[PDB]
Amino acid sequence: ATFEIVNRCSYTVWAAASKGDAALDAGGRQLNSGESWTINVEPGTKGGKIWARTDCYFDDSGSGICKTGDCGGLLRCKRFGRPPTTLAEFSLNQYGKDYIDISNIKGFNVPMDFSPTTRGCRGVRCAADIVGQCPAKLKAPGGGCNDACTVFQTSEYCCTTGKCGPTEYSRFFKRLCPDAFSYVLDKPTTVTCPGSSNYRVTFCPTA
Repeated sequence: ATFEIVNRCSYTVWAAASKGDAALDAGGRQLNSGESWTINVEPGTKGGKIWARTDCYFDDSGSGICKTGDCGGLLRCKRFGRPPTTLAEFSLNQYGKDYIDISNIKGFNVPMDFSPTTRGCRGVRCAADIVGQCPAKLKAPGGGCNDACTVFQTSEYCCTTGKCGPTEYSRFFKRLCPDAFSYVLDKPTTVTCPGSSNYRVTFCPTA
């Protein structure tokens, strides 16, 4: 499957793509404002994620640091990123269908649109100014708006037992972005697409 990752932000982002235990394609790349990076994701990939990282520094060997979404200091991500990270999540060719969503469960750093480039389903978007409106206690000093589980580490926010409800914090993410997961047990906003669809992830789709 092809994913075109487009940076429409006015600032540079370092895109990342991983399935948690391995990189997807090269795993990461710098995208200056307006740049597009096309990756190939193997059919059948389950639990893949794409995210943006901000304010990165990398040396000649691809080792460094990012203020949001750092994946163990690598330019080329092999693992998931450090919150806060708005996430494009996908599972491909699962009994003939693809499943996509946007999640704020690990916080939000950059606005995103995640849409198919092929026929048969709608896209999802979370483009509200969550960082600007972020509740004081969730603001991340390095940038972004943390989820409550990251900040407070309680069974209720992290849904540790699988018995949690919405919270004042999850409702904030849900109010600004109804089409994104706001907590682990949120009413799913997953979209079913035809198996083997192709996609585009756009950072800052509106600004």
